[PDB]
Amino acid sequence: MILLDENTKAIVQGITGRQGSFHTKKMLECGTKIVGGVTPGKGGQNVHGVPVFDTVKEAVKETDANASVIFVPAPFAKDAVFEAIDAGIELIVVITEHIPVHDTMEFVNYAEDVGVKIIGPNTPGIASPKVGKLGIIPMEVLKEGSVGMVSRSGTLTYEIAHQIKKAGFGVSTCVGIGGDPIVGLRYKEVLDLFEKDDETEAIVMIGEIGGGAEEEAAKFIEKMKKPVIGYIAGQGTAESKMKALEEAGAYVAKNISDIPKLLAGILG
Repeated sequence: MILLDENTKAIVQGITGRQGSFHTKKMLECGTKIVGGVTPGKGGQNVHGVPVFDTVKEAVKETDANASVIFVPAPFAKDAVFEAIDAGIELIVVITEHIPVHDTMEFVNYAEDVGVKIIGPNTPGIASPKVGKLGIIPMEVLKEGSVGMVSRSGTLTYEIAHQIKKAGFGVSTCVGIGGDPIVGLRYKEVLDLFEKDDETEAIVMIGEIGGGAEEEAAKFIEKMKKPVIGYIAGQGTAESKMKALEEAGAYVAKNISDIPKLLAGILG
């Protein structure tokens, strides 16, 4: 029951690509333990000091990596995820957008049976100020703290994170579950992980209209020990989600400005 922590040793698949190289630089800059990269035919090289391997198996061998962040283009992403799963990697963050849904369904199914954690696809990833990030989340809007954040949106999450930080609060772990129709870990799994994360004292759950992801997580919130603040953008409907969250015991923020106010009441 662990996501990103001090024991994380990650590899970057698609490390030589433009996006992979740039984000590897930014991940290194915030202290992320990136121990290797993978790009067929680039073995032996290095990107921003990180050693490149031709395959995940080779990379895992020399580094004992237990996590991977994937930037591989959509047509080749499924094979990259299977490669990471085949190699024993337990946490796989899939940044790539536009992966054919049947491809995603295949790797999400394989991973769940094996017990691997897939974050995404089409997600900015995960960020934990204390140890770094796996993905593209802007660390400028986060500072070390005890607020756990889970969302399935992009920009909105940063706007909210910005307001939270400006109000003086820090984040333990921020996780984006992804914006595609089929994804890996859902709200419930992330909330469960937050419940068992000593670094997390309060949770900010960000949703929006459409789907039933928030409604399904409401069931779990009912038995959670840690306080949950819920915010739904776009006020299946926003009202339906706010009602389900409120009935489950979550504290519903009507406006983003209410989130820091509730955190002040909960955390001081």
